[PDB]
This record gives sequence, C-alpha cells and structure tokens, in this order.
Amino acid sequence: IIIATKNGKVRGMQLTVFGGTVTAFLGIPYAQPPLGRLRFKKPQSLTKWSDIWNATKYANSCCQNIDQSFPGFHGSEMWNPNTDLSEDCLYLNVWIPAPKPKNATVLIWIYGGGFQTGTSSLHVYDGKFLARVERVIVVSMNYRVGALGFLALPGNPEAPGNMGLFDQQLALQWVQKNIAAFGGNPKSVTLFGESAGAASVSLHLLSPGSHSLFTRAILQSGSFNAPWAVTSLYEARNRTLNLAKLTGCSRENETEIIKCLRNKDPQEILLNEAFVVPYGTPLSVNFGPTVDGDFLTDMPDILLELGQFKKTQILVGVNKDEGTAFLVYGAPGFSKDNNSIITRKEFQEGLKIFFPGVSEFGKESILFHYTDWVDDQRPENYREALGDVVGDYNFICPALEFTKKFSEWGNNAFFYYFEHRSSKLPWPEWMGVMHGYEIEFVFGLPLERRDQYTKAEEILSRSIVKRWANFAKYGNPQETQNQSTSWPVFKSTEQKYLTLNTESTRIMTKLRAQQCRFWTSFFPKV
Ligand SMILES: *[C@@H]1O[C@H](CO[C@@]2(C)OC[C@@H](O)[C@H](O)[C@@H]2O)[C@@H](O[C@@H]2O[C@H](CO)[C@@H](O)[C@H](O)[C@H]2NC(C)=O)[C@H](O)[C@H]1NC(C)=O
Ligand SMILES: Cc1nccn1Cc1cn(CC[C@@H](NC(=O)/C=N/O)c2ccccc2)nn1
Ligand SMILES: *[C@@H]1O[C@H](CO[C@@H]2O[C@@H](C)[C@@H](O)[C@@H](O)[C@@H]2O)[C@@H](O)[C@H](O)[C@H]1NC(C)=O
Ligand SMILES: *[C@@H]1O[C@H](CO[C@@H]2O[C@@H](C)[C@@H](O)[C@@H](O)[C@@H]2O)[C@@H](O)[C@H](O)[C@H]1NC(C)=O
Ligand SMILES: *[C@@H]1O[C@H](CO)[C@@H](O)[C@H](O)[C@H]1NC(C)=O
Ligand SMILES: *[C@@H]1O[C@H](CO)[C@@H](O)[C@H](O)[C@H]1NC(C)=O
Ligand SMILES: *[C@@H]1O[C@H](CO)[C@@H](O)[C@H](O)[C@H]1NC(C)=O
Repeated sequence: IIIATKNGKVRGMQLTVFGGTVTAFLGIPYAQPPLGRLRFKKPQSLTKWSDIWNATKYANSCCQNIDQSFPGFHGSEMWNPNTDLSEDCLYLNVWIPAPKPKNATVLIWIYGGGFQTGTSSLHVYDGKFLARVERVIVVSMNYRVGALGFLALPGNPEAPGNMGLFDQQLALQWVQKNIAAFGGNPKSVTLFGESAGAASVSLHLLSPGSHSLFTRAILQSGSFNAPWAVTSLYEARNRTLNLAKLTGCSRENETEIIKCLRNKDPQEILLNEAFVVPYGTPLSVNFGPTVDGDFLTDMPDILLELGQFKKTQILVGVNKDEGTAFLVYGAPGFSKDNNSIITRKEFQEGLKIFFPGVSEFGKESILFHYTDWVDDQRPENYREALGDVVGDYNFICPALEFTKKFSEWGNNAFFYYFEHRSSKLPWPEWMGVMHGYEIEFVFGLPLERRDQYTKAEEILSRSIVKRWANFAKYGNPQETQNQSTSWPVFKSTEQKYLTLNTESTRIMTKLRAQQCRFWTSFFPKV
C-alpha cells in the first residue's frame, strides 16, 4: 500500500471498481516546482525527500485561462480544470491493478487543450477503468501550458521554449526509473493523447531525447503537422515582446525582460495572453511548441518528410465531425441552441474568422471546393460545409498525411475513423461526432452500467479498450476473441482504415481523399 520510489516513499488509496480493486496514486511530483527564478525554464530534477508522500488526491492544475463562453453548461465546463490552479503543478498520477501486477504494460496519457488549457484531473481521463479491465498501468501528468509553458526566446535558457514538452518528457523519465516498483514494464510503455496531446505524442516521436522513454504511440485527433501545432520562431518572438509591452517589461537585454516577467503575478500573464495575436482564432495556439533546437532540433515537417523519427508502431485516428466544436466559438450565425442554418454570406464571414491572414483568393479557393454541392437547395449546406472545412484543414488531413509519411518508412500504422455520437453528448445534434468525444470511450466510461450510457456504447467502449490495450501490449490493435473485424495496417498505397461505431465496424479506404488533396497539395501554396 506504500511504494518506495527512487527519490521518496509514496502512499496511495484503494478504489472499488466492478467488484475489483484498483490502486490509485494521485498527485506525485516529478520536478521541482517551477516557481520564482524557475518560472519559464526547463523543469529541474526533484531532490530527494524523507516523509511518506500522501498521494491521495489530484494535485494542482497548471495556471490557465478558462473557457467562460458557456457558464453552467456541462459541454464546455466538462473541460475546465477541476482542481486549483497554481504555477506549482508538475505532478502525475498512477493507476495500478490490484493485486499489484508483475510486468504490466504502461499507458501514459497526455491531455489536450490547444497547449493553453487542460489538466490530468479530468473526469474523462480517469485511469481506474483501464487498470481494472485490462490490468495495464495508467499514468498521466500535468505539464505547463500557455506562455508559462511555451514562451520562447530561442537559445535563451531563461525561456528557451517547449517547457511543457520538457515537463512531459521529465515525467516519462520518472516512469522509466520508478514504474518498476509499481509492477510496470519500462520496456513496454505506450504514449497516448488527444488533439494537442496527440500533437505532443507525435513530437516525442521526433525529439531524439524522448526516443528511449517509450515504445509505441497513439494519436487521437492531433499531430505535429497540424496548422495550429507548431508556432514559428518569427511569430513566437513577436508574441513575447507583445506580451512584454503589454506588461511594461519592454527592455532590450532579453534576459532582463525575463526577470521582469517573473515578478508579474500569474494572472497578469494569463490576461495578456489573448491580445498577443492581432486577429485570434477559435483554434489560436497563442503559445505552443517551437523549434527550440533542444527538444525539437529541426522543422518537424522536414524531420517527418526525411524519416527522422522513432521507428515503431503508431495508432492514429480522428472523429467524423472534428470541426463543429469551434463554429460556436465565434463563427457568425452559429449557436449551440439553434440548428445554426447559415447562408452563403455567413459562411464567407466565417472563413475570415478561421483564415484571417489569408488572401482574398485563398478564402475563395476554399469556398469553391466545398460549395459545389452534391446538390443545392439543402439549407444546412453552408453550415455543414464550414464544419468540414475546419475539420478537414485542422485535424483530419494532417493526421492522415502524418500517417502516410510515417508509414512510408516501413512501420506498422493503424488508422481509425470514430463516428459514434455519444448518447450523453451535451452539445446539440447538428454538431455531430464532436472533436474530443471519443475520449470517454477510450477510457472505459460506458463500462460503468450506472453511468446512463446505452448497452451498444458499453459494447463499443469494451472493444475500443481491448484494441487500445492490445496495441499497447502487443503492437497490434485487434480484438481476437469475439468475432470482430480485424484492423488492417495502413499502407501508403491502399490507405485502409477502420470505422468505429455501435452498428458495424467496416473497413474503408482513402478517407476524405478529395478534400485532403486540396488541403495538402494546393492550399499550402497560398
Ligand atoms: C441562432 O442564434 C444566433 C444567436 O442567438 C441566440 C440563440 O443566442 C444569443 C441571442 O442574442 C439571440 O437572440 C438568440 O437567443 C443567431 O445569430 C444572430 O442572428 C440575428 C439574425 O440573423 C443577427 O441579427 C445577430 O447579429 C446574430 N448574432 C450572432 C452572435 O450571430 C442566429 O440567427 C440563430 N439562427 C437561427 C436559424 O435562428
Ligand atoms: C482538450 C479538448 N479536447 C477536445 C476539446 N477540448 C477543449 C477545447 C475547447 N475548444 C474551444 C475554445 C478553447 N480553445 C482551445 O482549447 C485550443 N484549441 O486549439 C478556449 C477558449 C477560451 C479560453 C481558453 C481556451 N477547443 N477545444
Ligand atoms: C498521511 O496519511 C496518514 C494516514 O491517513 C489516514 O489513514 C489511512 C489508512 C486512511 O484511512 C486515510 O484516509 C487517513 O487520513 C496520516 O496518518 C498522516 O498524518 C498523513 N500525512 C500527511 C502529511 O498528510
Ligand atoms: C507583431 O506585433 C505587432 C504589434 O501588435 C499590436 O500590439 C500588440 C501589443 C497587440 O495588442 C496586438 O493586438 C497589436 O496589433 C503587430 O503590429 C505586427 O503585425 C505583428 N507581426 C509582425 C510580423 O510584426
Ligand atoms: C519484464 O519483461 C522484459 C521484456 O524484455 C524483461 O527484460 C524483464 O526482465 C521483465 N521483468 C520482470 C520483472 O518480469
Ligand atoms: C544581459 O544582462 C545579463 C544580466 O545582467 C548579462 O549577463 C548579459 O551579458 C547581458 N547581455 C548583453 C548583450 O548586454
Ligand atoms: C465479447 O462478448 C461477450 C459476450 O458474448 C462479452 O461479455 C465480452 O465483454 C466481449 N469482449 C470484448 C473484449 O468485447
């Protein structure tokens, strides 16, 4: 009930799940808190301790702005942090099966949130189900987000960039050294994450420093080749002094600007984060990953293209309606509380919001490819098209392109297409299979029959959880036991993928091929 780790002793708690027991260790520090002088830099090696650490409650979530666009609405507030914010938040959690296993595959979860938001404490990231049902060990970590986590003055150790990534990377180091004591196999570790998480997983495949800290990887609706994924060094620095002039820390010795930025309280930094870009976007990663030359050694699309990544198996996938989520965060004519039937002109205005610094002709090219309908007169035509535009551009096509490029170097890759809409999904129906709403299925939440899900959803989650575990333990995401569809490898030529839903799981080819050729061949040119 007490575990001796390589820098201290931690105590956990016992949880009853499905007439079994799961040991949960909630909130174990992995770094010296990045407060004071340590704000904005790489996380520092946590020195030894003496007590029995009481890891029996989630720790602090890292400082972050809150989605306040729908106060009181579960669909949005579901994602807001559910513990205190604090700069002192570099902690992690561990779920082990009871009784303590021997050489258990380990699953490491990295949340999303546009690199600005998110926390591990979330209800839909609970690792107790996965530990119970599949007797794997689940770990998840809080990493720094927003400018506290990704402010970049390239070169400068006082703020080199990618700090939240190095946070994450330090937590994988912790699992390498400490997960044995918990009964886990450091030689069998599978990273998985969602959106910004999924982009972080793909970045750990590129970053040489991470290659020895995990074996396989799962990417849910995100990859580093996504347009929001990597910030340039050009706009990163523009973004820091714009935050400095906003805080009156405009100096000229770059190191002395940082010192100024550290005696500002975290709330002042959070407030000015928004105004740092002139024309924001619902998917505006104001502070995210950069080519720091330490974690990320080159421009990732080059590393990708030239095969400069950890060779192993990937599991990649996306949801049917990735883009709808964002239309109600600004796009004109859209709301969660009506059917959001927009016209042609509301559509065009919606393009300027999603593509503000894009040529008049560039916006026109999008309108051309998505508004030559399979048939006109349909009133949702414009509403559905803008949803798909955001989805295909921001998630679906980069995921697929990443998987093609990765598979081309000889590794097994598996691609899925999640198309079930949660019966408990709080948002309306036109928004479809929303971005993010597979996570509860992956984590085994429909398995609690007390949780209002339909029986079909329990079956689907069950199969997904098995597939995810089999990929984790055996590099192969099959469900061998029940007479279910086998999941074929994604080859660059044939491009097969597996659909996931309650009805049937069919095997299809070349998802969104026409839409993706536009986005990946003739649209990067504008
Ligand atoms: C769908 O609703 C939006 C906005 O509206 C609602 C649901 O919430 C906010 C309230 O202020 C609204 O009264 C309503 O309760 C509608 O968008 C508005 O549409 C008006 C007419 O087209 C315009 O004058 C407004 O500028 C515009 N506002 C925004 C923010 O877009 C939209 O018309 C509704 N759609 C349908 C089909 O009814
Ligand atoms: C983790 C996750 N998985 C699926 C969905 N979510 C959360 C989410 C919320 N949103 C929409 C607005 C939101 N923007 C971003 O979080 C960045 N996106 O790139 C925000 C708005 C205002 C302040 C701070 C953040 N989009 N996703
Ligand atoms: C850490 O926890 C110790 C034990 O906690 C108590 O006993 C266990 C068996 C549970 O029943 C738990 O709910 C109880 O609170 C304490 O004795 C100790 O003081 C704690 N130390 C710190 C620093 O909090
Ligand atoms: C760089 O930043 C310039 C300044 O932006 C303006 O001032 C800051 C403080 C914010 O309030 C912002 O909203 C303002 O627009 C921009 O003028 C410039 O375009 C940016 N980009 C480049 C390449 O210089
Ligand atoms: C766990 O499995 C790995 C696989 O190579 C093996 O090397 C290691 O010795 C095993 N350890 C235990 C405790 O089973
Ligand atoms: C900036 O200030 C720091 C601290 O005073 C100093 O070490 C460094 O040499 C200065 N750099 C320049 C270019 O003046
Ligand atoms: C396989 O089907 C049985 C019912 O015949 C069910 O109880 C079991 O949970 C299923 N297993 C998986 C992994 O879906």
